[PDB]
Amino acid sequence: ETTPVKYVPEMLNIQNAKWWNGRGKPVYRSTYNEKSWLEKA
RNA sequence: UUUAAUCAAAGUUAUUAUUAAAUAAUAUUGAUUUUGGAUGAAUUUAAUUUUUAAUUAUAUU
Repeated sequence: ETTPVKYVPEMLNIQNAKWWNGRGKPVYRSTYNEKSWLEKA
């Protein structure tokens, strides 16, 4: 394995929302993002 | 008994029900019976990305 995985299929903003297609978060995202992205905005 | 043959359909019916849908801010380890069963790895889902987290303006770039 030169590179483990190049061009990961997440780079396309695949909408994997738990209420939309049934898949939860991708494993790379943390399961508990304490504060949403609005509170950091 | 004779019908020469034909020609019409208009306007009322029993005996029993309380379910759906939206709304309400006070629950929560998966809905459909008794694990493993050797006493052990079966029943493990974790990682800084608009995520069951959902954003009071018409300007500038």
